[PDB]
Amino acid sequence: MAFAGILNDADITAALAACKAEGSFDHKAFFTKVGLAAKSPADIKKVFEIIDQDKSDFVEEDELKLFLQNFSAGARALSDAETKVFLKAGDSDGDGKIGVDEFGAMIKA
Ligand SMILES: [Ca+2]
Ligand SMILES: [Ca+2]
Repeated sequence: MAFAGILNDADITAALAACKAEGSFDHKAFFTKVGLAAKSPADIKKVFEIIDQDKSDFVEEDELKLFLQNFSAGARALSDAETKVFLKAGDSDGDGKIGVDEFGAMIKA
C-alpha cells in the first residue's frame, strides 16, 4: 500500500490470502514469493522489528499474530496451525518465538 518497493504488497497479500486455510500453511512459500529470501542483513533487521511488532527486543507468538499488520496494513493474522508451522520454520529451539537468527534461517531455508 504505502510501503517500500523492497516488498511487493500484492505478493504479501497473495500468500497471506492463501495461508488463511488450515492445512494450507505454505509460509515458506510466502518468504520466497514476497522476495524476503532475497533480503540483505539491513533489510532483514527492519524485518526483525516486524516480528517484534511490540518492539520489545524479543519476538513472541503474540507478536507474530499482528506482526503481519506491521509488515503490511492489509495482512492476515496467523491461525493455530499457521502460526505454528510458520514459527517452527525458524523456531528450532521450540520456544514459541522467532529468534531473529531462527528467522534468518527460516527465510533462507
Ligand atoms: Ca517483541
Ligand atoms: Ca525459538
